[PDB]
Amino acid sequence: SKMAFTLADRVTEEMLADKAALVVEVVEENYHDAPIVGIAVVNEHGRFFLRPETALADPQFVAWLGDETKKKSMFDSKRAAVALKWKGIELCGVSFDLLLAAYLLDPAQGVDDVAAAAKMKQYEAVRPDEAVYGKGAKRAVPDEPVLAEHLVRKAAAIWELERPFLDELRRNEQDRLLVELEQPLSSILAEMEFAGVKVDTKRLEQMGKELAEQLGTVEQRIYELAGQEFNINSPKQLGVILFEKLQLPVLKKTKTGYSTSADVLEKLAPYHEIVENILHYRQLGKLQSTYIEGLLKVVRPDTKKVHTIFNQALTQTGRLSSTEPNLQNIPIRLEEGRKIRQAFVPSESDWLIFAADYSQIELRVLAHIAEDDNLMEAFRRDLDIHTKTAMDIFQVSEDEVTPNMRRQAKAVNFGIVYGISDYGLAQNLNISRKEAAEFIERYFESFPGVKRYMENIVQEAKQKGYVTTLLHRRRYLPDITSRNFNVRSFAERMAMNTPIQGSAADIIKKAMIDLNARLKEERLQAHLLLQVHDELILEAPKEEMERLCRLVPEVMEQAVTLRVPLKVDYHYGSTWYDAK
DNA sequence: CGAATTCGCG
DNA sequence: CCGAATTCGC
Ligand code: NA
Ligand code: NA
Repeated sequence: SKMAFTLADRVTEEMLADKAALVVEVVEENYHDAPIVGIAVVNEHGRFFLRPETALADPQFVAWLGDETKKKSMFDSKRAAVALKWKGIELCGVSFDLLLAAYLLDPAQGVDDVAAAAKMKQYEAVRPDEAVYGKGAKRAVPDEPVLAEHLVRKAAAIWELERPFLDELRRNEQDRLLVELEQPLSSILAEMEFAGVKVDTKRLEQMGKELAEQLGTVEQRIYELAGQEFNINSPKQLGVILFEKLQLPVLKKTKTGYSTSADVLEKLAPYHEIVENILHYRQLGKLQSTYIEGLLKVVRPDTKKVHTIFNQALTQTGRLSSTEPNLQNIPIRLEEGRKIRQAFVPSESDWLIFAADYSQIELRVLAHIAEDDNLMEAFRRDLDIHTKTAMDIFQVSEDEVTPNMRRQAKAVNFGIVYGISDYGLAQNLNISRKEAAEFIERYFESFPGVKRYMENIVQEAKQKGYVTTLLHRRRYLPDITSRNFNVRSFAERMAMNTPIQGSAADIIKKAMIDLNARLKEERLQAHLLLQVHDELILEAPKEEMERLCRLVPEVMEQAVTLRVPLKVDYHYGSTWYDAK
Protein backbone atom coordinates (compact mmCIF):
# COMPACT_ATOMS: atom_id res chain seq x y z
CA SER A 1 0.00 0.00 0.00
CA LYS A 2 2.91 2.22 1.09
CA MET A 3 2.95 5.96 0.50
CA ALA A 4 6.35 7.38 -0.43
CA PHE A 5 8.02 10.14 1.58
CA THR A 6 11.37 11.27 2.91
CA LEU A 7 12.24 10.16 6.43
CA ALA A 8 14.33 13.29 7.00
CA ASP A 9 17.01 13.51 9.66
CA ARG A 10 17.47 17.26 9.26
CA VAL A 11 15.44 20.26 8.00
CA THR A 12 15.92 21.39 4.39
CA GLU A 13 14.87 24.48 2.43
CA GLU A 14 12.37 22.67 0.27
CA MET A 15 10.50 21.79 3.49
CA LEU A 16 9.92 25.50 4.10
CA ALA A 17 7.69 26.25 1.11
CA ASP A 18 5.15 28.96 1.81
CA LYS A 19 2.26 26.54 1.33
CA ALA A 20 2.15 23.21 3.09
CA ALA A 21 -0.04 20.67 4.76
CA LEU A 22 1.36 20.38 8.29
CA VAL A 23 0.92 17.75 11.00
CA VAL A 24 2.36 18.32 14.46
CA GLU A 25 1.14 15.26 16.24
CA VAL A 26 0.04 15.16 19.85
CA VAL A 27 -1.27 11.73 20.71
CA GLU A 28 -2.24 12.44 24.35
CA GLU A 29 -5.93 13.34 24.50
CA ASN A 30 -5.24 16.23 26.85
CA TYR A 31 -2.67 18.16 24.87
CA HIS A 32 -1.52 20.58 27.61
CA ASP A 33 2.25 20.21 28.14
CA ALA A 34 2.06 16.98 26.15
CA PRO A 35 4.63 15.25 23.92
CA ILE A 36 4.81 16.04 20.24
CA VAL A 37 5.48 12.55 18.79
CA GLY A 38 6.40 13.39 15.18
CA ILE A 39 5.96 15.94 12.37
CA ALA A 40 4.84 15.62 8.75
CA VAL A 41 5.08 18.22 5.98
CA VAL A 42 3.59 17.89 2.50
CA ASN A 43 4.12 20.59 -0.08
CA GLU A 44 4.79 21.02 -3.79
CA HIS A 45 8.34 19.64 -3.35
CA GLY A 46 7.47 16.41 -1.60
CA ARG A 47 6.39 14.61 1.54
CA PHE A 48 8.43 14.77 4.72
CA PHE A 49 8.50 13.26 8.17
CA LEU A 50 10.67 14.99 10.80
CA ARG A 51 11.48 13.94 14.33
CA PRO A 52 10.36 16.72 16.72
CA GLU A 53 13.59 16.82 18.74
CA THR A 54 15.28 17.78 15.47
CA ALA A 55 12.60 19.91 13.84
CA LEU A 56 11.70 21.89 16.94
CA ALA A 57 15.38 22.67 17.64
CA ASP A 58 16.05 23.93 14.11
CA PRO A 59 15.94 27.73 14.07
CA GLN A 60 14.82 27.83 10.43
CA PHE A 61 11.93 25.41 10.98
CA VAL A 62 10.77 27.23 14.11
CA ALA A 63 10.94 30.56 12.29
CA TRP A 64 8.92 28.96 9.49
CA LEU A 65 6.35 27.67 12.00
CA GLY A 66 5.82 31.22 13.21
CA ASP A 67 5.93 33.08 9.91
CA GLU A 68 2.35 34.17 9.09
CA THR A 69 3.15 34.52 5.39
CA LYS A 70 3.94 30.77 5.33
CA LYS A 71 0.50 29.22 4.94
CA LYS A 72 -0.36 25.92 6.62
CA SER A 73 -3.28 23.59 6.11
CA MET A 74 -3.91 21.39 9.18
CA PHE A 75 -6.39 19.37 11.24
CA ASP A 76 -7.07 20.63 14.81
CA SER A 77 -4.47 23.36 14.60
CA LYS A 78 -5.46 24.46 18.15
CA ARG A 79 -4.12 21.14 19.47
CA ALA A 80 -0.79 21.67 17.75
CA ALA A 81 -0.61 25.37 18.68
CA VAL A 82 -1.21 24.85 22.37
CA ALA A 83 1.29 21.98 22.47
CA LEU A 84 3.84 24.26 20.86
CA LYS A 85 3.01 27.18 23.24
CA TRP A 86 3.94 24.93 26.16
CA LYS A 87 7.31 24.49 24.43
CA GLY A 88 7.63 28.27 23.91
CA ILE A 89 6.99 28.02 20.13
CA GLU A 90 4.45 30.11 18.20
CA LEU A 91 2.41 28.63 15.37
CA CYS A 92 1.13 31.10 12.72
CA GLY A 93 -0.21 31.27 9.18
CA VAL A 94 -2.73 28.46 9.57
CA SER A 95 -4.95 29.26 6.60
CA PHE A 96 -7.14 26.15 6.65
CA ASP A 97 -8.25 23.83 9.43
CA LEU A 98 -9.81 20.58 8.13
CA LEU A 99 -11.46 19.78 11.47
CA LEU A 100 -13.32 23.09 11.55
CA ALA A 101 -14.17 22.85 7.88
CA ALA A 102 -15.76 19.43 8.45
CA TYR A 103 -17.62 20.71 11.48
CA LEU A 104 -19.19 23.56 9.55
CA LEU A 105 -20.23 21.37 6.61
CA ASP A 106 -21.98 18.92 8.94
CA PRO A 107 -21.64 19.09 12.72
CA ALA A 108 -23.58 15.81 12.95
CA GLN A 109 -20.74 13.81 11.32
CA GLY A 110 -18.78 13.71 14.57
CA VAL A 111 -15.42 14.07 12.81
CA ASP A 112 -12.60 13.43 15.34
CA ASP A 113 -9.67 12.53 13.09
CA VAL A 114 -8.36 13.13 9.59
CA ALA A 115 -9.81 9.78 8.39
CA ALA A 116 -13.38 10.65 9.40
CA ALA A 117 -13.09 13.99 7.64
CA ALA A 118 -11.57 12.34 4.55
CA LYS A 119 -14.43 9.92 4.24
CA MET A 120 -16.80 12.86 3.66
CA LYS A 121 -15.10 13.26 0.27
CA GLN A 122 -14.51 9.57 -0.66
CA TYR A 123 -10.84 9.77 0.33
CA GLU A 124 -9.83 6.57 2.13
CA ALA A 125 -6.03 6.37 1.72
CA VAL A 126 -5.54 7.16 5.42
CA ARG A 127 -6.14 5.04 8.54
CA PRO A 128 -8.32 6.12 11.51
CA ASP A 129 -6.18 7.18 14.50
CA GLU A 130 -7.78 4.40 16.57
CA ALA A 131 -6.45 1.80 14.15
CA VAL A 132 -2.92 3.18 14.56
CA TYR A 133 -2.81 4.14 18.24
CA GLY A 134 -5.32 1.68 19.71
CA LYS A 135 -8.04 2.37 22.28
CA GLY A 136 -8.01 3.06 26.00
CA ALA A 137 -5.48 1.15 28.06
CA LYS A 138 -3.61 -0.23 25.06
CA ARG A 139 -3.37 3.23 23.45
CA ALA A 140 0.26 3.69 22.51
CA VAL A 141 2.58 5.35 20.05
CA PRO A 142 3.80 2.77 17.49
CA ASP A 143 7.40 2.42 16.32
CA GLU A 144 8.71 5.07 13.93
CA PRO A 145 7.99 3.38 10.56
CA VAL A 146 4.31 2.97 11.30
CA LEU A 147 4.11 6.38 12.96
CA ALA A 148 5.77 8.29 10.12
CA GLU A 149 3.68 6.74 7.43
CA HIS A 150 0.48 7.49 9.33
CA LEU A 151 1.40 11.15 9.79
CA VAL A 152 2.48 11.56 6.17
CA ARG A 153 -0.82 9.99 4.98
CA LYS A 154 -2.77 12.45 7.15
CA ALA A 155 -0.72 15.36 5.75
CA ALA A 156 -1.29 14.07 2.23
CA ALA A 157 -5.05 13.80 2.86
CA ILE A 158 -5.14 17.36 4.30
CA TRP A 159 -3.21 18.61 1.26
CA GLU A 160 -5.72 16.99 -1.15
CA LEU A 161 -8.90 17.75 0.77
CA GLU A 162 -8.51 21.52 1.17
CA ARG A 163 -9.96 22.41 -2.18
CA PRO A 164 -13.02 20.15 -2.18
CA PHE A 165 -13.83 21.25 1.38
CA LEU A 166 -13.46 24.95 0.49
CA ASP A 167 -15.61 24.46 -2.62
CA GLU A 168 -18.44 23.04 -0.59
CA LEU A 169 -18.08 25.76 2.09
CA ARG A 170 -18.24 28.29 -0.72
CA ARG A 171 -21.43 26.74 -2.18
CA ASN A 172 -22.89 26.83 1.33
CA GLU A 173 -21.87 30.48 1.76
CA GLN A 174 -19.85 29.34 4.75
CA ASP A 175 -16.41 30.36 3.43
CA ARG A 176 -16.27 33.58 5.51
CA LEU A 177 -17.68 31.69 8.47
CA LEU A 178 -14.61 29.42 8.45
CA VAL A 179 -11.97 32.03 7.46
CA GLU A 180 -13.22 35.04 9.42
CA LEU A 181 -14.87 33.45 12.48
CA GLU A 182 -13.98 29.85 13.51
CA GLN A 183 -10.32 29.82 12.55
CA PRO A 184 -9.48 33.19 14.11
CA LEU A 185 -11.50 32.11 17.18
CA SER A 186 -9.38 28.96 17.39
CA SER A 187 -6.17 30.99 18.02
CA ILE A 188 -8.00 33.00 20.70
CA LEU A 189 -9.20 29.83 22.37
CA ALA A 190 -5.67 28.43 22.18
CA GLU A 191 -4.46 31.56 24.01
CA MET A 192 -7.22 31.18 26.63
CA GLU A 193 -6.45 27.51 27.32
CA PHE A 194 -2.74 28.14 27.55
CA ALA A 195 -3.28 31.15 29.88
CA GLY A 196 -5.48 29.11 32.18
CA VAL A 197 -7.34 30.15 35.34
CA LYS A 198 -5.65 30.38 38.72
CA VAL A 199 -7.22 28.39 41.56
CA ASP A 200 -7.06 29.07 45.31
CA THR A 201 -6.57 25.46 46.31
CA LYS A 202 -6.46 26.30 50.01
CA ARG A 203 -9.98 27.75 49.82
CA LEU A 204 -11.25 24.59 48.02
CA GLU A 205 -9.69 22.33 50.62
CA GLN A 206 -11.30 24.46 53.32
CA MET A 207 -14.69 24.20 51.64
CA GLY A 208 -14.08 20.47 51.31
CA LYS A 209 -13.61 20.11 55.07
CA GLU A 210 -16.85 22.01 55.69
CA LEU A 211 -18.70 19.73 53.24
CA ALA A 212 -17.35 16.55 54.79
CA GLU A 213 -18.57 17.53 58.26
CA GLN A 214 -22.04 18.25 56.97
CA LEU A 215 -22.14 15.21 54.64
CA GLY A 216 -20.96 12.96 57.45
CA THR A 217 -23.87 13.99 59.67
CA VAL A 218 -26.63 14.12 57.03
CA GLU A 219 -25.42 10.65 56.01
CA GLN A 220 -25.79 9.41 59.56
CA ARG A 221 -29.21 11.05 59.73
CA ILE A 222 -30.37 9.19 56.65
CA TYR A 223 -29.17 5.89 58.11
CA GLU A 224 -31.15 6.17 61.32
CA LEU A 225 -34.25 7.38 59.41
CA ALA A 226 -33.86 4.26 57.27
CA GLY A 227 -32.75 2.22 60.28
CA GLN A 228 -30.05 0.75 58.05
CA GLU A 229 -26.82 1.60 56.29
CA PHE A 230 -26.66 1.53 52.47
CA ASN A 231 -24.98 3.36 49.57
CA ILE A 232 -26.90 6.64 49.32
CA ASN A 233 -25.03 7.23 46.01
CA SER A 234 -26.53 4.14 44.42
CA PRO A 235 -29.91 5.07 42.89
CA LYS A 236 -30.77 1.35 42.93
CA GLN A 237 -30.10 0.92 46.63
CA LEU A 238 -31.79 4.24 47.37
CA GLY A 239 -34.75 3.00 45.37
CA VAL A 240 -34.98 -0.13 47.52
CA ILE A 241 -34.95 1.86 50.72
CA LEU A 242 -37.43 4.49 49.61
CA PHE A 243 -39.93 2.42 47.78
CA GLU A 244 -39.73 -1.01 49.43
CA LYS A 245 -38.46 -0.69 53.02
CA LEU A 246 -40.27 2.63 53.38
CA GLN A 247 -43.25 1.77 51.06
CA LEU A 248 -43.16 5.30 49.50
CA PRO A 249 -45.45 5.95 46.48
CA VAL A 250 -43.91 5.60 43.00
CA LEU A 251 -44.73 8.72 41.00
CA LYS A 252 -42.19 8.15 38.23
CA LYS A 253 -39.96 5.43 36.77
CA THR A 254 -36.73 5.04 34.81
CA LYS A 255 -36.63 2.11 32.38
CA THR A 256 -34.22 0.26 34.65
CA GLY A 257 -36.36 0.76 37.78
CA TYR A 258 -37.48 3.47 40.20
CA SER A 259 -36.82 7.14 39.47
CA THR A 260 -35.06 8.93 42.33
CA SER A 261 -34.43 12.19 40.46
CA ALA A 262 -34.69 15.41 42.47
CA ASP A 263 -37.99 16.38 40.81
CA VAL A 264 -39.62 13.18 42.13
CA LEU A 265 -37.98 13.48 45.56
CA GLU A 266 -39.52 16.93 46.15
CA LYS A 267 -42.94 15.33 45.67
CA LEU A 268 -42.06 12.61 48.16
CA ALA A 269 -40.86 15.09 50.84
CA PRO A 270 -44.23 15.31 52.65
CA TYR A 271 -44.20 11.50 53.23
CA HIS A 272 -40.99 10.87 55.15
CA GLU A 273 -38.27 12.90 56.78
CA ILE A 274 -35.65 10.94 54.88
CA VAL A 275 -36.53 12.61 51.62
CA GLU A 276 -35.31 16.15 52.52
CA ASN A 277 -32.10 14.63 53.91
CA ILE A 278 -31.39 12.65 50.74
CA LEU A 279 -31.99 15.83 48.86
CA HIS A 280 -29.43 17.70 51.01
CA TYR A 281 -26.98 14.87 50.63
CA ARG A 282 -27.32 14.98 46.88
CA GLN A 283 -26.68 18.75 46.89
CA LEU A 284 -23.67 18.60 49.22
CA GLY A 285 -22.41 15.35 47.67
CA LYS A 286 -22.46 16.84 44.18
CA LEU A 287 -20.32 19.77 45.34
CA GLN A 288 -17.91 17.55 47.22
CA SER A 289 -17.20 14.99 44.52
CA THR A 290 -17.42 17.09 41.36
CA TYR A 291 -16.46 20.60 42.30
CA ILE A 292 -14.14 20.15 45.22
CA GLU A 293 -12.37 16.87 44.51
CA GLY A 294 -12.86 16.93 40.76
CA LEU A 295 -11.38 20.39 40.56
CA LEU A 296 -8.41 19.77 42.83
CA LYS A 297 -7.55 16.75 40.66
CA VAL A 298 -7.01 18.87 37.56
CA VAL A 299 -5.28 21.96 38.96
CA ARG A 300 -1.68 21.90 37.70
CA PRO A 301 0.57 22.04 40.74
CA ASP A 302 3.25 23.86 38.69
CA THR A 303 1.14 26.86 37.62
CA LYS A 304 -1.58 26.29 40.25
CA LYS A 305 -3.93 26.87 37.30
CA VAL A 306 -6.56 24.83 35.50
CA HIS A 307 -6.15 24.63 31.73
CA THR A 308 -9.39 23.69 30.07
CA ILE A 309 -9.81 22.40 26.55
CA PHE A 310 -12.61 24.11 24.63
CA ASN A 311 -14.06 21.77 22.05
CA GLN A 312 -14.85 24.02 19.14
CA ALA A 313 -16.19 21.27 16.84
CA LEU A 314 -18.47 19.20 19.08
CA THR A 315 -21.92 20.70 19.69
CA GLN A 316 -24.75 20.75 17.21
CA THR A 317 -25.65 24.33 18.00
CA GLY A 318 -22.34 26.12 17.46
CA ARG A 319 -21.66 26.48 21.19
CA LEU A 320 -18.29 25.58 22.63
CA SER A 321 -17.99 22.83 25.17
CA SER A 322 -15.35 22.72 27.90
CA THR A 323 -13.53 19.72 29.42
CA GLU A 324 -11.03 18.72 32.13
CA PRO A 325 -12.29 20.71 33.85
CA ASN A 326 -15.73 21.68 32.51
CA LEU A 327 -15.72 25.39 33.43
CA GLN A 328 -19.13 26.01 31.91
CA ASN A 329 -21.11 24.34 34.69
CA ILE A 330 -19.61 25.88 37.86
CA PRO A 331 -22.50 26.42 40.36
CA ILE A 332 -24.22 29.81 40.58
CA ARG A 333 -27.92 29.23 41.33
CA LEU A 334 -27.75 28.03 44.95
CA GLU A 335 -25.60 29.98 47.39
CA GLU A 336 -23.46 27.17 48.86
CA GLY A 337 -22.55 26.05 45.36
CA ARG A 338 -21.92 29.60 44.19
CA LYS A 339 -19.21 29.77 46.88
CA ILE A 340 -17.16 27.51 44.60
CA ARG A 341 -16.40 30.50 42.41
CA GLN A 342 -14.44 32.00 45.29
CA ALA A 343 -11.70 29.55 44.32
CA PHE A 344 -11.21 31.10 40.90
CA VAL A 345 -8.81 34.04 41.31
CA PRO A 346 -6.71 36.35 39.14
CA SER A 347 -3.37 34.95 38.02
CA GLU A 348 -1.33 38.00 39.25
CA SER A 349 -1.29 40.33 42.29
CA ASP A 350 -3.62 43.33 42.06
CA TRP A 351 -5.44 41.95 39.09
CA LEU A 352 -9.21 41.45 39.19
CA ILE A 353 -11.74 39.18 37.45
CA PHE A 354 -14.11 40.82 34.97
CA ALA A 355 -17.29 39.08 33.74
CA ALA A 356 -19.67 40.43 31.16
CA ASP A 357 -22.86 38.69 30.02
CA TYR A 358 -25.63 39.16 27.49
CA SER A 359 -29.06 39.68 29.00
CA GLN A 360 -31.56 37.47 27.16
CA ILE A 361 -29.56 37.24 23.92
CA GLU A 362 -31.69 34.29 22.67
CA LEU A 363 -35.07 36.01 23.05
CA ARG A 364 -33.53 39.13 21.52
CA VAL A 365 -32.35 37.01 18.55
CA LEU A 366 -35.85 35.51 18.26
CA ALA A 367 -37.34 39.04 18.20
CA HIS A 368 -34.96 40.01 15.41
CA ILE A 369 -35.38 36.82 13.39
CA ALA A 370 -39.18 36.57 13.63
CA GLU A 371 -39.66 40.32 13.31
CA ASP A 372 -42.31 40.04 15.98
CA ASP A 373 -43.61 43.58 16.59
CA ASN A 374 -44.67 42.90 20.17
CA LEU A 375 -41.45 41.16 21.13
CA MET A 376 -39.29 43.84 19.49
CA GLU A 377 -41.09 46.69 21.25
CA ALA A 378 -40.70 44.90 24.53
CA PHE A 379 -36.89 44.97 24.15
CA ARG A 380 -36.79 48.50 22.73
CA ARG A 381 -38.51 49.44 25.97
CA ASP A 382 -35.97 47.31 27.83
CA LEU A 383 -38.95 45.72 29.62
CA ASP A 384 -38.75 42.82 32.00
CA ILE A 385 -39.48 40.20 29.38
CA HIS A 386 -40.88 37.66 31.84
CA THR A 387 -43.29 40.20 33.33
CA LYS A 388 -44.31 41.35 29.85
CA THR A 389 -44.94 37.78 28.81
CA ALA A 390 -47.04 37.26 31.91
CA MET A 391 -49.00 40.43 31.18
CA ASP A 392 -49.66 39.29 27.65
CA ILE A 393 -50.71 35.71 28.08
CA PHE A 394 -52.75 36.32 31.26
CA GLN A 395 -54.25 39.48 29.80
CA VAL A 396 -53.49 41.58 32.87
CA SER A 397 -51.73 44.85 33.66
CA GLU A 398 -48.26 45.05 35.19
CA ASP A 399 -49.62 45.65 38.67
CA GLU A 400 -51.68 42.49 38.42
CA VAL A 401 -48.77 40.18 37.69
CA THR A 402 -48.12 37.81 40.62
CA PRO A 403 -44.80 36.10 41.31
CA ASN A 404 -46.32 32.78 40.27
CA MET A 405 -47.66 34.21 37.02
CA ARG A 406 -44.19 35.56 36.41
CA ARG A 407 -42.59 32.19 37.15
CA GLN A 408 -44.79 30.41 34.61
CA ALA A 409 -44.24 33.01 31.90
CA LYS A 410 -40.54 32.59 32.65
CA ALA A 411 -40.84 28.88 32.03
CA VAL A 412 -42.63 29.45 28.72
CA ASN A 413 -39.83 31.81 27.72
CA PHE A 414 -37.28 29.14 28.62
CA GLY A 415 -39.24 26.54 26.63
CA ILE A 416 -39.92 28.87 23.71
CA VAL A 417 -36.21 29.24 22.97
CA TYR A 418 -35.86 25.46 23.04
CA GLY A 419 -38.79 24.93 20.68
CA ILE A 420 -41.85 24.64 22.98
CA SER A 421 -42.58 20.89 23.63
CA ASP A 422 -46.15 20.98 24.86
CA TYR A 423 -45.39 18.08 27.19
CA GLY A 424 -41.98 19.33 28.36
CA LEU A 425 -43.46 22.63 29.47
CA ALA A 426 -46.02 20.58 31.41
CA GLN A 427 -43.23 18.72 33.23
CA ASN A 428 -41.43 21.96 34.15
CA LEU A 429 -44.50 23.51 35.77
CA ASN A 430 -46.13 20.26 36.72
CA ILE A 431 -49.37 21.07 35.01
CA SER A 432 -51.30 18.89 32.53
CA ARG A 433 -50.47 18.98 28.84
CA LYS A 434 -53.83 20.50 27.81
CA GLU A 435 -53.11 23.23 30.35
CA ALA A 436 -49.56 23.65 29.11
CA ALA A 437 -50.74 23.77 25.50
CA GLU A 438 -53.08 26.71 25.93
CA PHE A 439 -50.31 28.73 27.64
CA ILE A 440 -48.33 28.05 24.50
CA GLU A 441 -51.20 29.00 22.32
CA ARG A 442 -51.87 32.16 24.44
CA TYR A 443 -48.18 32.97 23.79
CA PHE A 444 -48.66 32.74 20.04
CA GLU A 445 -51.54 35.25 19.89
CA SER A 446 -49.47 37.64 22.02
CA PHE A 447 -46.64 37.05 19.58
CA PRO A 448 -48.05 36.23 16.10
CA GLY A 449 -44.65 36.98 14.58
CA VAL A 450 -42.98 34.22 16.58
CA LYS A 451 -45.82 31.80 15.64
CA ARG A 452 -45.33 32.69 11.98
CA TYR A 453 -41.60 32.19 12.44
CA MET A 454 -42.00 28.75 14.07
CA GLU A 455 -44.28 27.61 11.22
CA ASN A 456 -42.06 29.12 8.55
CA ILE A 457 -38.85 27.58 9.79
CA VAL A 458 -40.38 24.13 10.03
CA GLN A 459 -41.58 24.31 6.40
CA GLU A 460 -38.13 25.57 5.37
CA ALA A 461 -36.32 22.69 7.11
CA LYS A 462 -38.71 20.37 5.27
CA GLN A 463 -38.05 21.95 1.86
CA LYS A 464 -34.28 22.45 2.25
CA GLY A 465 -33.32 19.64 4.59
CA TYR A 466 -31.49 21.97 6.98
CA VAL A 467 -31.76 25.23 8.95
CA THR A 468 -29.34 28.13 9.11
CA THR A 469 -28.02 30.63 11.67
CA LEU A 470 -27.39 34.35 11.23
CA LEU A 471 -23.78 33.83 10.16
CA HIS A 472 -24.70 30.74 7.98
CA ARG A 473 -23.93 27.88 10.38
CA ARG A 474 -25.90 24.75 9.31
CA ARG A 475 -27.76 21.94 10.94
CA TYR A 476 -29.24 19.10 8.79
CA LEU A 477 -32.57 17.72 10.01
CA PRO A 478 -33.34 14.40 8.23
CA ASP A 479 -35.91 13.51 10.90
CA ILE A 480 -38.07 16.52 10.02
CA THR A 481 -40.00 14.22 7.62
CA SER A 482 -40.01 11.03 9.74
CA ARG A 483 -43.30 9.18 10.17
CA ASN A 484 -42.60 8.60 13.84
CA PHE A 485 -44.28 11.31 15.92
CA ASN A 486 -41.70 11.60 18.70
CA VAL A 487 -38.79 11.68 16.28
CA ARG A 488 -40.53 14.20 14.02
CA SER A 489 -41.32 16.36 17.06
CA PHE A 490 -37.68 16.52 18.28
CA ALA A 491 -36.60 17.49 14.75
CA GLU A 492 -39.19 20.24 14.56
CA ARG A 493 -37.99 21.70 17.87
CA MET A 494 -34.40 21.69 16.66
CA ALA A 495 -35.56 23.52 13.53
CA MET A 496 -37.10 26.21 15.71
CA ASN A 497 -34.32 26.32 18.28
CA THR A 498 -31.11 26.06 16.20
CA PRO A 499 -31.41 29.41 14.42
CA ILE A 500 -31.95 30.86 17.92
CA GLN A 501 -29.27 29.17 20.03
CA GLY A 502 -26.94 29.00 17.00
CA SER A 503 -27.19 32.66 16.12
CA ALA A 504 -26.48 33.51 19.79
CA ALA A 505 -23.42 31.31 19.40
CA ASP A 506 -22.38 33.18 16.22
CA ILE A 507 -22.70 36.51 17.95
CA ILE A 508 -20.70 35.81 21.05
CA LYS A 509 -17.99 34.21 18.88
CA LYS A 510 -17.73 37.32 16.79
CA ALA A 511 -17.70 39.39 19.98
CA MET A 512 -14.72 37.37 21.21
CA ILE A 513 -12.82 38.15 18.03
CA ASP A 514 -13.83 41.83 18.14
CA LEU A 515 -12.80 41.98 21.79
CA ASN A 516 -9.36 40.41 21.31
CA ALA A 517 -8.64 42.88 18.52
CA ARG A 518 -9.79 45.89 20.57
CA LEU A 519 -7.80 44.91 23.65
CA LYS A 520 -4.64 44.70 21.59
CA GLU A 521 -5.35 47.92 19.76
CA GLU A 522 -5.80 49.55 23.19
CA ARG A 523 -2.56 47.86 24.33
CA LEU A 524 -4.39 46.58 27.42
CA GLN A 525 -3.03 43.70 29.53
CA ALA A 526 -6.56 42.38 29.99
CA HIS A 527 -7.15 38.97 28.46
CA LEU A 528 -9.98 36.49 27.98
CA LEU A 529 -10.00 33.52 30.33
CA LEU A 530 -13.34 31.76 29.73
CA GLN A 531 -16.54 31.80 27.73
CA VAL A 532 -19.81 30.40 29.15
CA HIS A 533 -22.28 30.41 26.23
CA ASP A 534 -23.53 33.96 26.76
CA GLU A 535 -20.83 35.26 29.10
CA LEU A 536 -17.16 36.36 28.72
CA ILE A 537 -14.76 36.20 31.64
CA LEU A 538 -11.54 38.24 31.77
CA GLU A 539 -8.80 39.14 34.16
CA ALA A 540 -6.76 42.37 34.08
CA PRO A 541 -4.82 44.82 36.32
CA LYS A 542 -7.12 46.56 38.75
CA GLU A 543 -6.01 49.75 36.95
CA GLU A 544 -7.83 48.61 33.79
CA MET A 545 -11.28 47.99 35.33
CA GLU A 546 -12.79 51.40 34.53
CA ARG A 547 -11.81 51.30 30.84
CA LEU A 548 -13.06 47.71 30.57
CA CYS A 549 -16.42 48.77 32.04
CA ARG A 550 -17.01 50.74 28.86
CA LEU A 551 -14.90 48.74 26.42
CA VAL A 552 -16.17 45.17 26.93
CA PRO A 553 -19.95 45.94 26.82
CA GLU A 554 -19.43 48.21 23.76
CA VAL A 555 -17.61 45.43 21.88
CA MET A 556 -20.19 42.82 22.86
CA GLU A 557 -23.17 45.04 22.03
CA GLN A 558 -21.80 46.10 18.68
CA ALA A 559 -20.67 42.61 17.47
CA VAL A 560 -23.77 42.47 15.24
CA THR A 561 -26.55 44.90 14.52
CA LEU A 562 -30.02 43.48 15.15
CA ARG A 563 -33.52 44.99 14.89
CA VAL A 564 -33.31 45.28 18.70
CA PRO A 565 -30.49 46.35 21.03
CA LEU A 566 -28.21 43.80 22.57
CA LYS A 567 -27.76 44.41 26.31
CA VAL A 568 -24.72 43.40 28.30
CA ASP A 569 -24.30 43.42 32.05
CA TYR A 570 -20.91 43.38 33.71
CA HIS A 571 -19.32 43.09 37.16
CA TYR A 572 -15.82 42.66 38.52
CA GLY A 573 -14.20 41.70 41.82
CA SER A 574 -11.40 39.87 43.60
CA THR A 575 -12.72 36.46 42.59
CA TRP A 576 -15.18 34.97 40.12
CA TYR A 577 -17.74 34.82 42.92
CA ASP A 578 -17.27 38.49 43.73
CA ALA A 579 -17.68 39.44 40.10
CA LYS A 580 -21.45 39.56 40.59
C1' DC B 1 -15.47 -1.12 29.86
C1' DG B 2 -19.57 0.90 28.89
C1' DA B 3 -24.92 1.86 29.73
C1' DA B 4 -27.64 4.19 32.90
C1' DT B 5 -28.58 7.73 36.29
C1' DT B 6 -28.21 12.02 38.40
C1' DC B 7 -27.10 17.07 38.48
C1' DG B 8 -24.44 21.12 37.41
C1' DC B 9 -24.50 25.24 33.69
C1' DG B 10 -26.31 27.90 29.58
C1' DC C 1 -32.71 21.14 24.60
C1' DC C 2 -23.36 19.88 26.98
C1' DG C 3 -19.47 16.99 30.84
C1' DA C 4 -18.28 14.68 35.28
C1' DA C 5 -19.09 11.48 38.97
C1' DT C 6 -20.86 7.21 40.30
C1' DT C 7 -22.68 2.51 40.16
C1' DC C 8 -23.11 -1.91 38.37
C1' DG C 9 -23.27 -5.83 35.44
C1' DC C 10 -19.66 -7.84 32.36
NA1 NA D 1 14.99 17.55 1.16
NA1 NA E 1 -3.14 18.61 15.70
